[PDB]
Amino acid sequence: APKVIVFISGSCLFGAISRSLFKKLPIPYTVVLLILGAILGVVASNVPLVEEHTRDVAHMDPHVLLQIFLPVLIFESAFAMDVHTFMRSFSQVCILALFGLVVASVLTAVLAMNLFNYNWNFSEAMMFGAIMSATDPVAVVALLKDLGASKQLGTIIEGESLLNDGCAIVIFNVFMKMVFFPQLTSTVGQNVLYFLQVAVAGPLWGYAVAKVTVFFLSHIFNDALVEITITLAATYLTYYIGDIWLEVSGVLAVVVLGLIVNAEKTSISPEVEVFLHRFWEMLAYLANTLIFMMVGVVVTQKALVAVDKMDWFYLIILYLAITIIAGMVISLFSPILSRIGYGLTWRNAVIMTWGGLRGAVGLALALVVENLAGNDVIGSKFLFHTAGIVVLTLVINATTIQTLLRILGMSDISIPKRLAMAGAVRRIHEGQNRTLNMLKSDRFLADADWDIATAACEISDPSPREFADMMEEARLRMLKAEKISYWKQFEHGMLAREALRLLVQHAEVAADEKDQFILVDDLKKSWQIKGIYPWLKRKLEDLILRLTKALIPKLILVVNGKINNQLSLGYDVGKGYIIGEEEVGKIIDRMVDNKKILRELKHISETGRLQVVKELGLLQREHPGIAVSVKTRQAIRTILNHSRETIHELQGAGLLDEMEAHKLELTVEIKMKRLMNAPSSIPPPPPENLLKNVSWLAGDMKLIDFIKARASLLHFDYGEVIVREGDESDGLFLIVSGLVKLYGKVFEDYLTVGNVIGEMGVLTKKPRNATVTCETTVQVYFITAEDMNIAIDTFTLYPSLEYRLWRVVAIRIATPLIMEQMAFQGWTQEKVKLHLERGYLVDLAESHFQFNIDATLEDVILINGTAYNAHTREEIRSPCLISRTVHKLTFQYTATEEPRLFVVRNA
Amino acid sequence: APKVIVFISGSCLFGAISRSLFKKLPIPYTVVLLILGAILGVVASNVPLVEEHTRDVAHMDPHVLLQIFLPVLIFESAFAMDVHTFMRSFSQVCILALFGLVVASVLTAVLAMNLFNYNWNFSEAMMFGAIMSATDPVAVVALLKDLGASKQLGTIIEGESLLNDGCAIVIFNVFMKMVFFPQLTSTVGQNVLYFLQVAVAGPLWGYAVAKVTVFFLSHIFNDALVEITITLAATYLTYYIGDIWLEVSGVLAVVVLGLIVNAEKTSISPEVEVFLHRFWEMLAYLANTLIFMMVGVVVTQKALVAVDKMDWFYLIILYLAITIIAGMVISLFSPILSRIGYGLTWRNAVIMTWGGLRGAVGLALALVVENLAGNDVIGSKFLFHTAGIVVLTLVINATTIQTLLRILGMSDISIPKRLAMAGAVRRIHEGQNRTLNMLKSDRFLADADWDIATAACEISDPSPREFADMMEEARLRMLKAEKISYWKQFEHGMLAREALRLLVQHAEVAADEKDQFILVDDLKKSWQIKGIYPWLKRKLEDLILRLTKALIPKLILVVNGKINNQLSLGYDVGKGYIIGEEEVGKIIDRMVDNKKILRELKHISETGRLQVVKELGLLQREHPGIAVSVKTRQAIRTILNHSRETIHELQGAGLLDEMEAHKLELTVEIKMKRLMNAPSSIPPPPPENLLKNVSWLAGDMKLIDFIKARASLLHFDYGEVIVREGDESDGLFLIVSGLVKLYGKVFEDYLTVGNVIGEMGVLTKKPRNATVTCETTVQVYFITAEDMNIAIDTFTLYPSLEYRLWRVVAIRIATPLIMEQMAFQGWTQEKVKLHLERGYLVDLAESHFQFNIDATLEDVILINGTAYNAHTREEIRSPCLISRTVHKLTFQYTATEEPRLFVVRNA
Repeated sequence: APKVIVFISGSCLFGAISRSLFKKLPIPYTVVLLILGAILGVVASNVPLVEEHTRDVAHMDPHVLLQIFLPVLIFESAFAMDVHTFMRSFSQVCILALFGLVVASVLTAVLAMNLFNYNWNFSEAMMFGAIMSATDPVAVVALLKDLGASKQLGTIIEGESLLNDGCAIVIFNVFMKMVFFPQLTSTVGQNVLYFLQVAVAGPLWGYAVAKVTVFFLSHIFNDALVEITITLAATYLTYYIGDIWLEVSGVLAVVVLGLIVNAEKTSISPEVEVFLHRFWEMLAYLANTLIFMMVGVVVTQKALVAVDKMDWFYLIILYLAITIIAGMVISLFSPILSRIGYGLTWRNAVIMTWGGLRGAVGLALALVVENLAGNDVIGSKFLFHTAGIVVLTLVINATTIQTLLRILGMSDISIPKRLAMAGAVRRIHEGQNRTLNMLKSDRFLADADWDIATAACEISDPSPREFADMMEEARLRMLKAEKISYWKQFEHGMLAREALRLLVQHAEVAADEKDQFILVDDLKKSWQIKGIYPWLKRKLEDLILRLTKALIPKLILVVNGKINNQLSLGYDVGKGYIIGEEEVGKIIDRMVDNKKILRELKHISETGRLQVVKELGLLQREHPGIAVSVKTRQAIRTILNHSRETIHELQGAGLLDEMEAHKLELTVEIKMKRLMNAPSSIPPPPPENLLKNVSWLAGDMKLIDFIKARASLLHFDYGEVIVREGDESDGLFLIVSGLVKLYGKVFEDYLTVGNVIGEMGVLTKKPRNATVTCETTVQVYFITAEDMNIAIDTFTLYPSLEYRLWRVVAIRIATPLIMEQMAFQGWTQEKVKLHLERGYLVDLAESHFQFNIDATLEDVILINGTAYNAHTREEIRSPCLISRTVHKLTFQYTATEEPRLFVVRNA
Repeated sequence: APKVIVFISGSCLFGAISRSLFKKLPIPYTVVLLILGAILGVVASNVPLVEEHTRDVAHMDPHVLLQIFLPVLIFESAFAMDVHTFMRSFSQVCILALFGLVVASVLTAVLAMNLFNYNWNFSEAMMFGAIMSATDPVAVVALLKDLGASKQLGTIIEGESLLNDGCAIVIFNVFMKMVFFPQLTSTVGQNVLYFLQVAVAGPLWGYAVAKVTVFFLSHIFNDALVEITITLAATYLTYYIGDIWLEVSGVLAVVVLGLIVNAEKTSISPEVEVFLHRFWEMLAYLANTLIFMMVGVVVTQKALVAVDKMDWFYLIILYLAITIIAGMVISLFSPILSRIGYGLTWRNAVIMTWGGLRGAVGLALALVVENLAGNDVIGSKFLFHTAGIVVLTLVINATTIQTLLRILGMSDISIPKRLAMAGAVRRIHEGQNRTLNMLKSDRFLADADWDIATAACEISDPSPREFADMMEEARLRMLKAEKISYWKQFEHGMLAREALRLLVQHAEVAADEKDQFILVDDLKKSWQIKGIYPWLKRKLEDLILRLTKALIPKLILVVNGKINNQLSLGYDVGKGYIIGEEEVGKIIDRMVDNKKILRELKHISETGRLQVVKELGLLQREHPGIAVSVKTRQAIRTILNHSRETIHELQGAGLLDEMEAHKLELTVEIKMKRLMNAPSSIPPPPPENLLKNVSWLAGDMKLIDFIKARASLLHFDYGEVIVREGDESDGLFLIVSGLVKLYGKVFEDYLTVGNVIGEMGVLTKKPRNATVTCETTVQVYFITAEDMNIAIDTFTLYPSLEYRLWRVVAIRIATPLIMEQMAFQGWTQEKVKLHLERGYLVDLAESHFQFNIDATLEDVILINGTAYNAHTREEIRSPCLISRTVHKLTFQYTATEEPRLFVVRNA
């Protein structure tokens, strides 16, 4: 009877002990596992009882490693990394990893044939070279996360290592079949059919199974067990069919399935995702520790008997050669990746050629060769060299990668993240100190030992020359302010993960730029990359065997989704840059003191803002329906994010527990899941629908009837001028289609479909502010001024039309004042807009044209009329913010400027 | 070659389909699984290919069910329930479940022997009864959670079902060995040794393994993989040794191990706990669905061939009989456990005798008997009757339990939980509406389709007669106010889960009481329980083979922990009642309008408060060191809870992401884990340690030296009077040991160690306010008033001694004023104290004896002196809260009452 319980339980215990002991040291814990296996091998060789309890797991069948261990390791490597970043980098990852592995394998094989004194064939040498080009990603990314360096390097290394592992597995299988089973014959047609099966139909089978699984899982809400069991059964069935089809080369199907499933954010709830990740992590951890123990035992028992000093010399030579050829291939193929438009730096390449740590895939393949060789010495040589190379890499490269990162300067921390962390932990410490001072004076806790409490309230704490000086300080100021603004926008819930990554990466790239602060052309490449052949295919299918007829409309949906996935990123990037520039425009005046410097800074910032807003406007013009769809998605996403923030704030006030927190977060996540299933092609609304969607027109059917019965459609062509400066306010416009340029006294702005021009001209009855000119063929809605006066005099409800118009223009006027006057550390544009939305407009007629100032209200803004105060005879003219010290506001009644105040109350 | 892939994959798919389809219906989804298995059995009987793909899993070895399925089901039943409540109910759960199951098994066996026409022995009948007396907890607790009834009933049902399952497994094993393997002989000594092995040494082995595992896991921080793998390997090794020892009756060891491990909140991380729970949930789910499929197949193929109408008649009779005998045994044994003190009600007794749903344990045992019987008809009869009873229970009892719950009136919701949910969802809706109004006027999102957004912002929405009328309304007001106050105290983070449960359960019990609102003795039974054997054992060991000498000090630690586990609950319960009573007393005055009624209510509430505070003080006097330890634990726990609340509030302001949220929450949880490992016996600190721990003395070593150089230690016996009303303030006291009663003009309070008497009489130099009398022999620290004046004149730093004394007495004075004036819905006592900690005493000598009023400061309290205002000639006398409308504060300089103001600002 085989005995396996003691070995596996002892391996679990040894893995735990070695994991805990060597966490602080930079050397990985797996070399300790190999050492323990070696000691156990000596003991089992010299003691028969330990041999009886060791040999059943130490020398297993090679099909255990080929059919159980290796698929688990490779699938966990695929399943434990980000998928969207891999998709964004695959165009270079594929070519780099595949051709680098091919050249490295061929060079190592040639070195084995011509330098090693063993009379090895070409197939044995190619098996040898495929074994020793198979890196380990998890150790490298653990080191990178521990050192806190850039994550783009981490995901690039992860993708390169996964492709290396897959190609090495395929090449090893192909040459093992030739070396150990020579009865099988090969022809050119059979070889090309085998390549077509392995490289094309395998991943296609995995893709199909993953798609069917995700389609089935979408129909299931709030069921973790069903999702977990269905995902695991689909994984097993994919592996099983691919296995009985392609032997060891059928791992690409489950690799593709893992990549597809890991990218799911709607059909699979986050708790299911974290359970599946921990499940596969534990399985791969067990396989790793078992493999290292048995390779230690077998190396000690068999390999070290038949080695000489020449084998050690060959080991050192091979260790030098693999690093040299890796550096050679990366240096040779770096210019080719540079010419394609997505290159890599020099420091990143230096880290890349050094972080090639070998792992358990090569050790498993060497164990397979050792089992299959039998009494031949080739298996012993394979195991000796593979174990030596693994030990040398884990001993040298793992310790020197942190040294190289420190020397090369990639270990620095980003300033906004450090500032946010420091502010959070200092706020935590101040709150804890306040709690301590509260507790020390308690009537009941007046007898405790306060030394323990004071020790336990501690956090882990995670001339033209001067002109050039101020201009470089201003450049640094814009860089850091843009960085913190983009971070705040992401934290509020505006920017997406990909959009935030692109924005901060471009900011880091452009920090060293001196000609321009932020180039609009890179952002243009970010959003103006549509028009790709999917769009032409969609047009062709629109202008265009019964199953083919049924399948034709089903590609329209998928190509619409493909266009949407890029339009959303482009819109997010452009909107984030616009909001960041608008936020930095306010704080840059207070801190920059040189008049000419701030003049040219404002000039370049303004012109960049006009270019990005114009480009976004024409981009919306080009693709209407997908634009409407992504705008709706963004609106509902922001609504859900603010609901989540409301839940968190209610938790922070001590009014709701984690049970109800999960209960309401589940409803929010369900709403998000049903949102992501919405159609991605909403047709553009008719102009009457947009007229019914005006902010100060909704809620009153008779108002919309009155407006639509007496409004006019006006069409304008290129270059037309609708209104000019100083003209009498003829009426209120509404841009319902096209782009329009509003410029004059000397500001500029570009307005699009859905905006209203002339609210202030109709309400306050002053002439036009600036000249409005044409850009495209614009259709607008026209309502005359006398029309609007009649409409104002008609409706007199509690939310009257005049009140709504004045509230809209009041928030519009008061947002810059509130933002500029209280631009503290943490006052963003959206926070100011929401705070003003919490306010209301005060009618002073009911208060006998007088107003008091309390302490509960936060802001009081004078927007129309002139404010007076008998106390010290204060006089304030609109538009201005009322000072905190004025306590009485008296107003006069005059027909030219009615007194209108906008106040904000607190909770 | 056996074929098992199609059957298991189809069972997974069928379980998913039946789970999703029958979620809304109250009938469980497992009857659909049995129906599908029956159809598959018919098809496989009539088609040879389906039989070939079915018979390998449909007819498995009985050792698969005995060694794999049943341990998994029983361990998951043990592992998936709260354990602390199981200890709190075990004293009745053990006797009720064990004796009820024994009587039910014997009655069912007698019914099988005498009524069924099958000539069955006594051992076969007892096997029958043990099979039919094994219930199922998961279905009934799912129904109870869906209907939202009380959770104590669910806990009782879970424990009763787990004991039923364990002892039914034991009885079935014992009688199966006699029925099917009669070569084994039995004697009295062998039987009693077998009982000693099964019932005593098995659970002891499980307890020992669980304790060693928890001790090993305590030494590992921030390692999920090591904890998960070590816990799972310990579970397997416990099961394996208990299995090879006691066959099927060795499941009690893993049941005990699961119960112990489920209690771990420090050594095992919450993420590890949720992973392990989901893991065992999935394993038990697979076992359940597989069992139901094979029981359907085998019932159709074999059982339904040898069944007549008499068998159906016997099935109905047995279904009536099992329910009748369950009701009979619960009604007979209800008075016995009612006389012990902890009884059960009538409605709960009616409900719990109906929720005896049979499940997969009895089905697995019937399948085992079917496999072992062979060609005999006894196995077919067992399977037929067990399947029929399972079907009848799942069809009748599961549908009628919700009807009985609705009729009996326990489906109601608690008022504070409903109010909290309603407030939270309405705040969410208001925030979403504000976000919608913000988005509809955006310059960029002015083209989206707003119907989708407006539809998607929706929440799931989860005469003496009149005198008696007002008194009953006042009783309802106290009940609701106490309930909401206890809930708020729990949510903030002082009340423990057990303490909150006890408090709300006693409130619900006492809601119908008319003699008293809350009985003090019912809580004395909650804190005064430690007059038991552990205290005397600790005393004996204190006043008291080398391993025995080393083990003697190690029982002191465990008995100290056992005392602490009850002292903490008592302190939490008493403190929660005290705080809730204070809050309701501060809030009941504005609500009640009858003067005599509120006078009597205040009198009775005050008397209750004095009794509970006196009892708590004497309890602290009884056990000093454990009391100091629990007070320190409570202080650090409150500090950590407020740090967690700070993290949540920072997230709710949109300044921190989930990654950094988990990063800092991990540090907080690590600090909590290292706090829970602290010693549970801190010796009482010396009196000088208390003298150096005063709130207005810390931070200045010279101050403590000056005080200690001229302080006096005063001893008093029972009945002594230290100060009386109207006496000149001789000095400042400090109670350093004992209890003291401060009563007079007509309030009354009880003070203990660590409190200071006479701060106001020294600071303001007015005579004493109330007479201070003695309760126990008190040691106090006395400092003369002249020495205090000298110390005041000596130290003149920025945080001067006079400033600290005035700040302490200022917060003490101003807490009731703020907590009474503006006690809205959501302002608790700790909230007022924490808000007041942010304030400061403002200095008017620097400000030329005049003070302005800002619009950002929240509270301004006049505490010393008289406040004046030339505007409208306002005059306010201390102590009073400054009205919101007063804008100017001017003060005069007079030696009798120096003007001291306490102001509060915001962030």
